[PDB]
Amino acid sequence: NNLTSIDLSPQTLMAMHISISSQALLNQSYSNLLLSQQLLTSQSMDPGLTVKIKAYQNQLRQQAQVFKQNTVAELIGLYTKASNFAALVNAVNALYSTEDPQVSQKGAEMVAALSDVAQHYQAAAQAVHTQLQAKREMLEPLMGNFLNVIDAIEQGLNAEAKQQAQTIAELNEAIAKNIQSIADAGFKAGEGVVQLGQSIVAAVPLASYMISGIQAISAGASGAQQAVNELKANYAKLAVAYRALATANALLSVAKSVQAQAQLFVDTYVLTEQRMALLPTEWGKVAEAYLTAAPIINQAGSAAEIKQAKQIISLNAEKWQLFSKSIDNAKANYAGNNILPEVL
Repeated sequence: NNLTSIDLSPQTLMAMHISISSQALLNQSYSNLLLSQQLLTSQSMDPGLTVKIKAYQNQLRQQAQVFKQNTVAELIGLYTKASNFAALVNAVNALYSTEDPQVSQKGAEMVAALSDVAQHYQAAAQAVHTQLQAKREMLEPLMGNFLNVIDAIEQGLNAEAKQQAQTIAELNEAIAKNIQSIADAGFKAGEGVVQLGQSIVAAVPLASYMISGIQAISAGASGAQQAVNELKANYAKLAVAYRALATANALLSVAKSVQAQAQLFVDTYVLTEQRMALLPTEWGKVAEAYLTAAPIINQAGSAAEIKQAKQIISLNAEKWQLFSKSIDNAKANYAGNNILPEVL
Protein backbone atom coordinates (compact mmCIF):
# COMPACT_ATOMS: atom_id res chain seq x y z
CA ASN A 1 0.00 0.00 0.00
CA ASN A 2 2.94 2.43 0.92
CA LEU A 3 6.82 2.33 1.26
CA THR A 4 6.87 0.21 4.49
CA SER A 5 5.13 -2.76 2.68
CA ILE A 6 7.49 -3.17 -0.39
CA ASP A 7 10.04 -6.11 -0.34
CA LEU A 8 13.15 -5.21 -2.46
CA SER A 9 15.13 -7.88 -0.49
CA PRO A 10 16.66 -11.12 -1.87
CA GLN A 11 14.06 -13.05 0.28
CA THR A 12 15.19 -16.70 0.93
CA LEU A 13 17.69 -16.60 -2.07
CA MET A 14 20.79 -16.50 0.17
CA ALA A 15 19.84 -19.54 2.25
CA MET A 16 18.70 -21.43 -0.87
CA HIS A 17 21.98 -20.89 -2.70
CA ILE A 18 23.84 -22.05 0.48
CA SER A 19 21.65 -25.24 0.73
CA ILE A 20 22.23 -25.85 -3.04
CA SER A 21 26.05 -25.36 -2.69
CA SER A 22 25.94 -27.72 0.37
CA GLN A 23 24.81 -30.70 -1.81
CA ALA A 24 26.24 -29.65 -5.25
CA LEU A 25 29.83 -29.24 -3.79
CA LEU A 26 29.67 -32.68 -2.09
CA ASN A 27 28.26 -34.23 -5.34
CA GLN A 28 31.26 -32.55 -7.14
CA SER A 29 33.65 -34.53 -4.84
CA TYR A 30 31.63 -37.81 -5.31
CA SER A 31 31.86 -37.22 -9.12
CA ASN A 32 35.69 -36.95 -8.82
CA LEU A 33 35.63 -40.19 -6.71
CA LEU A 34 33.76 -42.10 -9.52
CA LEU A 35 36.25 -40.65 -12.08
CA SER A 36 39.34 -41.52 -9.93
CA GLN A 37 38.09 -45.08 -9.15
CA GLN A 38 40.15 -47.77 -10.98
CA LEU A 39 38.10 -49.37 -13.84
CA LEU A 40 37.26 -53.12 -13.47
CA THR A 41 39.30 -55.15 -16.06
CA SER A 42 37.87 -58.09 -18.14
CA GLN A 43 39.36 -60.46 -15.47
CA SER A 44 36.42 -62.65 -16.77
CA MET A 45 35.90 -65.74 -14.45
CA ASP A 46 32.24 -64.74 -14.61
CA PRO A 47 31.95 -62.54 -17.74
CA GLY A 48 28.16 -61.95 -17.33
CA LEU A 49 28.49 -60.11 -13.97
CA THR A 50 31.72 -58.34 -15.20
CA VAL A 51 29.82 -56.83 -18.22
CA LYS A 52 27.00 -55.70 -15.83
CA ILE A 53 29.52 -54.08 -13.40
CA LYS A 54 31.60 -52.41 -16.20
CA ALA A 55 28.38 -51.16 -17.92
CA TYR A 56 27.11 -49.48 -14.68
CA GLN A 57 30.64 -48.18 -13.74
CA ASN A 58 31.06 -46.62 -17.27
CA GLN A 59 27.51 -45.13 -17.27
CA LEU A 60 28.14 -43.60 -13.76
CA ARG A 61 31.59 -42.23 -14.79
CA GLN A 62 29.93 -40.60 -17.86
CA GLN A 63 27.27 -38.99 -15.55
CA ALA A 64 29.94 -37.87 -13.01
CA GLN A 65 31.88 -36.16 -15.85
CA VAL A 66 28.62 -34.47 -17.10
CA PHE A 67 27.92 -33.13 -13.56
CA LYS A 68 31.53 -32.05 -12.85
CA GLN A 69 31.97 -30.21 -16.22
CA ASN A 70 28.45 -29.23 -17.45
CA THR A 71 25.95 -29.12 -14.49
CA VAL A 72 28.47 -27.25 -12.21
CA ALA A 73 29.06 -24.60 -14.97
CA GLU A 74 25.22 -24.36 -15.37
CA LEU A 75 24.89 -23.73 -11.57
CA ILE A 76 27.85 -21.24 -11.53
CA GLY A 77 25.84 -19.49 -14.34
CA LEU A 78 22.70 -19.25 -12.11
CA TYR A 79 24.82 -17.87 -9.19
CA THR A 80 26.35 -15.28 -11.61
CA LYS A 81 22.76 -14.09 -12.36
CA ALA A 82 22.24 -13.55 -8.57
CA SER A 83 25.53 -11.50 -8.51
CA ASN A 84 24.25 -9.51 -11.57
CA PHE A 85 20.90 -8.76 -9.83
CA ALA A 86 22.75 -7.53 -6.67
CA ALA A 87 24.72 -5.10 -8.91
CA LEU A 88 21.43 -3.80 -10.44
CA VAL A 89 19.95 -3.18 -6.93
CA ASN A 90 23.22 -1.34 -6.07
CA ALA A 91 22.67 0.76 -9.25
CA VAL A 92 19.14 1.77 -8.03
CA ASN A 93 20.95 2.79 -4.79
CA ALA A 94 23.56 4.81 -6.78
CA LEU A 95 20.66 6.62 -8.54
CA TYR A 96 19.18 7.75 -5.15
CA SER A 97 22.71 9.03 -4.09
CA THR A 98 22.22 11.91 -6.68
CA GLU A 99 19.93 14.95 -6.11
CA ASP A 100 17.87 14.29 -9.30
CA PRO A 101 14.40 15.84 -8.65
CA GLN A 102 12.72 13.21 -10.98
CA VAL A 103 14.47 10.29 -9.11
CA SER A 104 11.07 8.75 -8.09
CA GLN A 105 10.14 8.09 -11.79
CA LYS A 106 13.68 6.93 -12.90
CA GLY A 107 13.73 4.73 -9.72
CA ALA A 108 10.28 3.19 -10.29
CA GLU A 109 11.19 2.32 -13.96
CA MET A 110 14.43 0.70 -12.82
CA VAL A 111 12.68 -1.40 -10.19
CA ALA A 112 9.99 -2.35 -12.79
CA ALA A 113 12.92 -3.32 -15.09
CA LEU A 114 14.62 -5.49 -12.35
CA SER A 115 11.17 -7.15 -11.99
CA ASP A 116 11.53 -8.39 -15.63
CA VAL A 117 15.22 -9.45 -14.97
CA ALA A 118 14.04 -11.55 -11.96
CA GLN A 119 11.35 -13.18 -14.21
CA HIS A 120 14.28 -14.21 -16.57
CA TYR A 121 16.43 -15.63 -13.69
CA GLN A 122 13.24 -17.55 -12.69
CA ALA A 123 13.16 -19.14 -16.19
CA ALA A 124 16.98 -19.71 -16.08
CA ALA A 125 16.65 -21.67 -12.79
CA GLN A 126 13.55 -23.60 -14.11
CA ALA A 127 15.70 -24.69 -17.15
CA VAL A 128 18.53 -26.02 -14.90
CA HIS A 129 15.94 -27.76 -12.61
CA THR A 130 14.26 -29.46 -15.64
CA GLN A 131 17.77 -30.72 -16.76
CA LEU A 132 18.51 -32.04 -13.17
CA GLN A 133 15.04 -33.71 -12.90
CA ALA A 134 15.48 -35.33 -16.39
CA LYS A 135 18.83 -36.98 -15.36
CA ARG A 136 17.44 -37.92 -11.89
CA GLU A 137 14.62 -39.83 -13.72
CA MET A 138 17.34 -41.76 -15.61
CA LEU A 139 19.82 -42.32 -12.74
CA GLU A 140 17.19 -43.89 -10.34
CA PRO A 141 16.08 -46.75 -12.71
CA LEU A 142 19.82 -47.33 -13.61
CA MET A 143 20.76 -47.76 -9.94
CA GLY A 144 17.57 -49.71 -9.15
CA ASN A 145 18.32 -52.36 -11.88
CA PHE A 146 21.96 -52.71 -10.65
CA LEU A 147 20.64 -53.18 -7.06
CA ASN A 148 18.32 -55.99 -8.40
CA VAL A 149 21.50 -57.61 -9.93
CA ILE A 150 23.32 -57.47 -6.51
CA ASP A 151 20.23 -58.71 -4.53
CA ALA A 152 19.69 -61.66 -6.99
CA ILE A 153 23.32 -62.82 -6.23
CA GLU A 154 22.99 -62.15 -2.41
CA GLN A 155 19.83 -64.35 -2.01
CA GLY A 156 22.07 -67.31 -3.10
CA LEU A 157 24.95 -66.66 -0.58
CA ASN A 158 25.79 -68.92 2.45
CA ALA A 159 25.13 -67.58 6.04
CA GLU A 160 28.70 -66.15 6.59
CA ALA A 161 28.87 -64.35 3.16
CA LYS A 162 25.30 -62.90 3.52
CA GLN A 163 26.53 -61.44 6.90
CA GLN A 164 29.72 -59.96 5.28
CA ALA A 165 27.33 -58.37 2.68
CA GLN A 166 25.11 -56.86 5.50
CA THR A 167 28.30 -55.54 7.30
CA ILE A 168 29.50 -53.89 4.00
CA ALA A 169 26.07 -52.23 3.45
CA GLU A 170 26.00 -50.99 7.13
CA LEU A 171 29.60 -49.55 7.00
CA ASN A 172 28.93 -47.87 3.59
CA GLU A 173 25.91 -46.06 5.24
CA ALA A 174 28.08 -45.20 8.32
CA ILE A 175 31.00 -43.84 6.15
CA ALA A 176 28.45 -41.68 4.23
CA LYS A 177 27.29 -40.04 7.54
CA ASN A 178 31.02 -39.58 8.56
CA ILE A 179 31.84 -37.84 5.21
CA GLN A 180 28.64 -35.67 5.60
CA SER A 181 29.73 -34.56 9.17
CA ILE A 182 33.29 -33.78 7.86
CA ALA A 183 32.03 -31.77 4.83
CA ASP A 184 29.42 -29.75 6.90
CA ALA A 185 32.15 -28.77 9.45
CA GLY A 186 34.31 -27.48 6.53
CA PHE A 187 31.32 -25.70 4.80
CA LYS A 188 30.19 -23.81 8.03
CA ALA A 189 26.88 -22.92 6.21
CA GLY A 190 28.47 -21.05 3.22
CA GLU A 191 31.25 -19.15 5.16
CA GLY A 192 33.92 -21.95 4.78
CA VAL A 193 36.18 -23.57 2.10
CA VAL A 194 34.76 -27.19 1.69
CA GLN A 195 37.77 -29.44 0.77
CA LEU A 196 37.79 -33.31 0.71
CA GLY A 197 40.51 -35.73 -0.58
CA GLN A 198 40.73 -39.45 -1.50
CA SER A 199 42.85 -42.62 -0.96
CA ILE A 200 42.73 -46.42 -1.52
CA VAL A 201 40.66 -47.62 1.54
CA ALA A 202 40.20 -51.30 0.51
CA ALA A 203 41.11 -53.85 -2.23
CA VAL A 204 39.37 -57.00 -3.61
CA PRO A 205 41.60 -59.86 -4.88
CA LEU A 206 40.82 -61.40 -8.39
CA ALA A 207 44.97 -59.08 -9.93
CA SER A 208 43.66 -56.48 -7.37
CA TYR A 209 40.59 -54.11 -7.78
CA MET A 210 41.49 -51.15 -5.55
CA ILE A 211 38.58 -49.22 -4.05
CA SER A 212 38.93 -45.38 -3.67
CA GLY A 213 37.23 -43.55 -0.76
CA ILE A 214 36.79 -39.93 0.40
CA GLN A 215 39.14 -38.74 3.20
CA ALA A 216 39.44 -35.50 5.23
CA ILE A 217 42.40 -33.18 4.36
CA SER A 218 44.21 -32.09 7.60
CA ALA A 219 43.38 -35.05 9.96
CA GLY A 220 44.22 -32.40 12.67
CA ALA A 221 42.23 -29.15 11.85
CA SER A 222 38.89 -30.37 10.25
CA GLY A 223 36.05 -29.31 12.68
CA ALA A 224 34.43 -32.76 13.42
CA GLN A 225 37.44 -34.78 14.76
CA GLN A 226 34.90 -37.43 16.00
CA ALA A 227 33.82 -38.15 12.38
CA VAL A 228 37.49 -38.51 11.17
CA ASN A 229 38.28 -41.17 13.87
CA GLU A 230 35.01 -43.03 13.04
CA LEU A 231 35.86 -42.80 9.27
CA LYS A 232 39.34 -44.40 9.79
CA ALA A 233 37.75 -47.14 12.03
CA ASN A 234 34.92 -47.81 9.49
CA TYR A 235 37.31 -47.98 6.44
CA ALA A 236 39.52 -50.52 8.34
CA LYS A 237 36.42 -52.72 9.09
CA LEU A 238 35.08 -52.21 5.52
CA ALA A 239 38.42 -53.46 4.06
CA VAL A 240 38.04 -56.68 6.20
CA ALA A 241 34.42 -57.27 5.06
CA TYR A 242 35.35 -56.93 1.33
CA ARG A 243 38.39 -59.28 1.65
CA ALA A 244 36.04 -61.74 3.46
CA LEU A 245 33.04 -61.57 1.02
CA ALA A 246 35.67 -61.87 -1.81
CA THR A 247 36.56 -65.46 -0.69
CA ALA A 248 32.86 -66.32 -1.57
CA ASN A 249 32.15 -64.03 -4.58
CA ALA A 250 34.95 -61.53 -5.51
CA LEU A 251 32.98 -59.70 -8.28
CA LEU A 252 30.05 -59.30 -5.81
CA SER A 253 32.48 -57.33 -3.52
CA VAL A 254 33.55 -55.22 -6.58
CA ALA A 255 29.84 -54.67 -7.51
CA LYS A 256 28.96 -53.56 -3.93
CA SER A 257 32.01 -51.16 -3.90
CA VAL A 258 30.75 -49.61 -7.21
CA GLN A 259 27.12 -49.37 -5.90
CA ALA A 260 28.42 -47.60 -2.71
CA GLN A 261 30.21 -44.95 -4.86
CA ALA A 262 26.97 -44.62 -6.95
CA GLN A 263 24.64 -44.36 -3.85
CA LEU A 264 26.64 -41.25 -2.73
CA PHE A 265 26.50 -39.68 -6.26
CA VAL A 266 22.76 -40.44 -6.90
CA ASP A 267 21.57 -39.53 -3.33
CA THR A 268 23.47 -36.16 -3.46
CA TYR A 269 22.18 -35.54 -7.06
CA VAL A 270 18.61 -36.10 -5.82
CA LEU A 271 19.19 -33.66 -2.90
CA THR A 272 20.79 -31.08 -5.28
CA GLU A 273 17.64 -31.39 -7.51
CA GLN A 274 15.24 -31.00 -4.49
CA ARG A 275 17.08 -27.85 -3.21
CA MET A 276 17.00 -26.48 -6.76
CA ALA A 277 13.23 -27.13 -7.09
CA LEU A 278 12.43 -24.15 -4.82
CA LEU A 279 14.70 -21.58 -6.66
CA PRO A 280 12.45 -20.73 -9.69
CA THR A 281 9.48 -19.96 -7.32
CA GLU A 282 11.81 -17.67 -5.19
CA TRP A 283 13.06 -15.61 -8.21
CA GLY A 284 9.31 -15.44 -9.10
CA LYS A 285 8.57 -14.01 -5.60
CA VAL A 286 11.37 -11.40 -6.15
CA ALA A 287 9.89 -10.51 -9.60
CA GLU A 288 6.36 -10.17 -8.04
CA ALA A 289 7.63 -7.97 -5.15
CA TYR A 290 9.62 -5.65 -7.52
CA LEU A 291 6.60 -5.26 -9.86
CA THR A 292 4.32 -4.32 -6.87
CA ALA A 293 7.01 -1.94 -5.45
CA ALA A 294 7.42 0.08 -8.71
CA PRO A 295 4.15 2.11 -8.48
CA ILE A 296 4.76 2.68 -4.70
CA ILE A 297 8.35 4.00 -5.27
CA ASN A 298 6.91 6.34 -8.00
CA GLN A 299 4.32 7.90 -5.58
CA ALA A 300 7.16 8.66 -3.07
CA GLY A 301 8.11 12.05 -4.69
CA SER A 302 8.18 14.61 -1.75
CA ALA A 303 11.63 15.57 -0.26
CA ALA A 304 10.80 13.39 2.86
CA GLU A 305 9.15 10.46 0.89
CA ILE A 306 12.39 10.29 -1.25
CA LYS A 307 14.67 10.22 1.88
CA GLN A 308 12.52 7.24 3.11
CA ALA A 309 12.75 5.42 -0.29
CA LYS A 310 16.57 6.05 -0.33
CA GLN A 311 16.73 4.52 3.21
CA ILE A 312 14.74 1.34 2.15
CA ILE A 313 16.74 0.97 -1.13
CA SER A 314 20.15 1.44 0.63
CA LEU A 315 19.19 -1.27 3.23
CA ASN A 316 18.11 -3.81 0.53
CA ALA A 317 21.28 -2.87 -1.48
CA GLU A 318 23.49 -3.84 1.54
CA LYS A 319 21.45 -7.12 1.89
CA TRP A 320 22.12 -7.94 -1.81
CA GLN A 321 25.90 -7.10 -1.37
CA LEU A 322 26.09 -9.56 1.60
CA PHE A 323 24.36 -12.23 -0.64
CA SER A 324 26.73 -11.21 -3.54
CA LYS A 325 29.75 -12.09 -1.29
CA SER A 326 28.03 -15.41 -0.32
CA ILE A 327 27.90 -16.08 -4.13
CA ASP A 328 31.61 -15.14 -4.70
CA ASN A 329 32.48 -17.65 -1.88
CA ALA A 330 30.33 -20.46 -3.41
CA LYS A 331 31.83 -19.76 -6.91
CA ALA A 332 35.38 -19.96 -5.41
CA ASN A 333 34.47 -23.29 -3.68
CA TYR A 334 33.06 -24.83 -6.94
CA ALA A 335 36.36 -23.73 -8.59
CA GLY A 336 38.72 -24.99 -5.82
CA ASN A 337 36.68 -28.21 -5.21
CA ASN A 338 37.08 -29.31 -8.92
CA ILE A 339 40.19 -31.35 -7.74
CA LEU A 340 39.92 -34.25 -5.19
CA PRO A 341 43.55 -34.43 -3.99
CA GLU A 342 45.24 -37.66 -2.75
CA VAL A 343 46.07 -38.13 1.02
CA LEU A 344 48.36 -40.78 2.70
